[PDB]
Amino acid sequence: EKFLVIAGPCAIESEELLLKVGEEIKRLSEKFKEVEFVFKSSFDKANRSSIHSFRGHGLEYGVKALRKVKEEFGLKITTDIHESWQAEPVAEVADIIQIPAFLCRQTDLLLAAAKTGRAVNVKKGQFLAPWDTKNVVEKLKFGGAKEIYLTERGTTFGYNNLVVDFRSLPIMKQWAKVIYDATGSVQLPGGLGGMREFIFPLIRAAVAVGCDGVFMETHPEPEKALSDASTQLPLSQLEGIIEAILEIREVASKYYETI
Amino acid sequence: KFLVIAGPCAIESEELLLKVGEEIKRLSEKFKEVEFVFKSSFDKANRSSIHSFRGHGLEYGVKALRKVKEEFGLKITTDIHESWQAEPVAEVADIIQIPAFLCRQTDLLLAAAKTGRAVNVKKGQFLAPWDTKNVVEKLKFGGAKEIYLTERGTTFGYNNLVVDFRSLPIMKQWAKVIYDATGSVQLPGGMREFIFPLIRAAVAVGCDGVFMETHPEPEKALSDASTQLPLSQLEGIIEAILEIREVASKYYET
Amino acid sequence: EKFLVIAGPCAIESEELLLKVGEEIKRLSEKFKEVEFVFKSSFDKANRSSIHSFRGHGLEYGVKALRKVKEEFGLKITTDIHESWQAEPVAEVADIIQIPAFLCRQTDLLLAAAKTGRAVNVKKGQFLAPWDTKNVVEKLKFGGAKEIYLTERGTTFGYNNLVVDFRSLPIMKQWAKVIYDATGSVQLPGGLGGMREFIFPLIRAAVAVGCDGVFMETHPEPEKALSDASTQLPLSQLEGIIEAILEIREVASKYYETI
Amino acid sequence: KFLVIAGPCAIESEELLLKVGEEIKRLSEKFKEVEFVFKSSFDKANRSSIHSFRGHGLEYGVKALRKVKEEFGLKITTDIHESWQAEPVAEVADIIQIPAFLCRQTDLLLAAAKTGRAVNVKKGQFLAPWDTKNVVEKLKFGGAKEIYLTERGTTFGYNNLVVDFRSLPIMKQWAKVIYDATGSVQLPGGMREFIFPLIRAAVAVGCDGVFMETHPEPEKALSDASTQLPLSQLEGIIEAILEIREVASKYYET
Repeated sequence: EKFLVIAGPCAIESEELLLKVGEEIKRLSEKFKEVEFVFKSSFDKANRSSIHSFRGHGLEYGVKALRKVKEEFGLKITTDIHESWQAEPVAEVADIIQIPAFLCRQTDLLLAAAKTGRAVNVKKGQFLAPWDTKNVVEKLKFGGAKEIYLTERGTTFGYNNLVVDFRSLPIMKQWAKVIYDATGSVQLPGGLGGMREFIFPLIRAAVAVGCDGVFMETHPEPEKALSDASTQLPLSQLEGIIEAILEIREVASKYYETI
Repeated sequence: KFLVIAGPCAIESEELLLKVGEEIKRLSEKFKEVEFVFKSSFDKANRSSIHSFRGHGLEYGVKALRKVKEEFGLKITTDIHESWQAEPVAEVADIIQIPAFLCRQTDLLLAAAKTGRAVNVKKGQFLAPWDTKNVVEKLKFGGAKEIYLTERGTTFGYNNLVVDFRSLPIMKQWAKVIYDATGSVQLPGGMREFIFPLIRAAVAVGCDGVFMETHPEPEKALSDASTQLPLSQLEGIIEAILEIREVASKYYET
Repeated sequence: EKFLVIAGPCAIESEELLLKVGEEIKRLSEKFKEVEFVFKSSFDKANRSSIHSFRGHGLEYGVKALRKVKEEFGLKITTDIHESWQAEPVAEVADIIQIPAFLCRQTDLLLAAAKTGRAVNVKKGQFLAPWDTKNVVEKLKFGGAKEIYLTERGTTFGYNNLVVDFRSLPIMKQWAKVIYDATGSVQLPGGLGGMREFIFPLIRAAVAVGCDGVFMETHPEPEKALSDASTQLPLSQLEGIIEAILEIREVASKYYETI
Repeated sequence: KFLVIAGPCAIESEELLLKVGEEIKRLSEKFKEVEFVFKSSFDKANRSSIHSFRGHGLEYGVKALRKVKEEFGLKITTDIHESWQAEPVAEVADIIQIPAFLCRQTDLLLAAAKTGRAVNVKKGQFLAPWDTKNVVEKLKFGGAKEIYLTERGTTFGYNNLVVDFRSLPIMKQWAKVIYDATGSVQLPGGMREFIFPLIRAAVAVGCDGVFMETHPEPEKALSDASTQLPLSQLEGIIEAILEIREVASKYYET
């Protein structure tokens, strides 16, 4: 099956930022034809730790910017929703509606996304056990969702630290396609946080174990990003990472267990 | 004064709310030292299963809660799940409760603060004690003056919550702290036998109040049936924690 | 039942240190007649993180120093063993043989302690669940132990941090007398560690929940201690702490659940 | 060269050791690129239950292991539990293994190092990756030149271990790293279905070798019966990790 790569800047800092990242993602989509690329960016960071942190430029501006990326590069789109009313307007441009980690249990939000007819990708809550995502998928199917993804992004391990229990990949694969969030899994919640040095090794682990796609927030200059500055992957490094995981996936694939 | 927030997990009917409210009223008269706040949810918006009980709706719930406040003169608290609900709920709720999974949702917190009511945030199972400082800051920015942080356990491996009591003195630096005695012993995705021992610990350590979901017949509850405290055991636990608090309070750190 | 208070300097830094702490413990034993005091100190710190840290002055010197405390003040004694051969010599002076946390599963060590006829106190391993101490008690009884204690000293919570799950107290009480380690429970393993500011609040929690005794490492000047300098309680504060827990125990006692 | 440490958890008999050793020898001939080390314990000194199988003693175990090395020319490794055992075990053991619970016992580590043999320390379930630096330092101080650190999972809530793969690159800073594929999936006080997926992850991340307890009939094993890999599946897993390593090694960080 075509490998999925969801990538883009964490937040829609500006329409210019999106087009710049979109251009590179488009270039990579032309090279890696065996990969299905989906451009990602949030119109709002609704769960920042501090009230003083950057949130965004609003839904309207965000949807408009994402539409430009889709029209200019012909790339599929994904963004996250935070409250039920946002599903409808967002569904106008988003091919995949993303459900934030902390909201993976909010029934109305999941139902709102499912009835749009769009694909739905749920970030697995840091408090959730792998086997408990079965009911999350059940809610989505109940709501009309036909294309469902579950994204592994770490589990609470002590304070301000997340661990990736790779046993979750084959467990969740029992009821949905699985995506591995390479940048969210190395963040240190309320750290100041994150450790970029572990992004690559863990993504290699993900593809060796076996998943249906990877999720990576990428920015031209992570050091200057307005959100997740400690975990976003430098755009210049995206190509090499993708080539590497495709190579590891190929050699490991014959050993992937059947569900 | 010491705060005691109690009531059935969900508003299964205003009939249930009236039976529990009657008991809460009686204790309210017996323990004048304590401030009682009646609690119940008009919607269980985060059930694991799509087939579980959610409730009878916001309107039916506000009506029922309104009846309790009018029939017993008790303060009220209920939780909201999306920003638009803050305004209508603030009509009856003296304290607006923010669910644990939603403790980081800026708009929900701001919407609760805008109502001018007191706000009680359930500390997420994913949050470290010191990270609640920012939660308080958001509420203050939104105009909230009476802010509470409720300890309800922290993720400890899978399907288990542990109570790190170091959180009580840490959170007290920026807000009044409440201890959720029934939620802290639940096993996500609980053990009633640990409710009393841990609530005794909470008052020995020092808190500003306790939170307890209570039902006449927990086993018959439509939500949190495994952790809700039988209504008949409430008086005994309250008298017990008041006695322990009386003695231990001498040592609560400044 | 008489409340147990096990206290003393973490390590036998010198015979002079022991006698100084012993004098104060003796004074407190005369005041708090309802308490059973047991003087504690290790002749060897066999599990230090660094090879350069203080270990001790040997078993011989240690036993001799402890014997002096017992002869001079008439106080019961306890110290820990690290290998089976140490049980016999140590049993000559120790009323209670302590089993280190990391060694709570070492069958031969537990058996060696049990056959001495002395009481045995096992520090619960940071990796052990409360219900798994049932087999630890079974091993000790199998080995001849008639007086057994289980000591709560925290559980691994993420890296370099320990949490105290107070549910362990009533669980372990099902098969043995329970002791709460007030100083070990606030240490940050490999922290540099520990947080002395939490010693008092947590010990209050312990007695409110209900335990059979408390364990506290105390030193005249913790800041200058050769081991556990970040968690040992200043000797001057011991009296107040004991009075406080006795008061809280009394008021909470009528509510202690029956096993 | 890449290291593969494998053998039955316990020396249930030298008869068992010979059957497994025969298979390990065959793979040794098939995979010349890999260095095989036969492993088995002469004593399970940390069983949860006093009524569980421990073994036939040190002497019987050393004898059995001695037979494997002589009959197959395979290197040997076994674990010690108390300092006095280092010397007698060093007679046959090329690598002395230190149990996870005992990774902080200074005298045991020093005794292992004094023998002049290589030392492999199982990382305690209570240890953070960076704290193994001090473990290595103790061994170096004791005269050890060939030092290995084995990842075998970390305490995650109760009766569960999680493998934090960030540990591999962190520990590689001061020692050769081995991944225990069978111990990492056990549930203290396991799931065989996760052995292969996680070992694939280990080689994709990058390690210096793998550790696997294997038995002809795991279900009939006297120890770790729930995690031991069936002997017949060993060749397939080895070929698989060698292929993955061949491709992924290009990306192992310096």
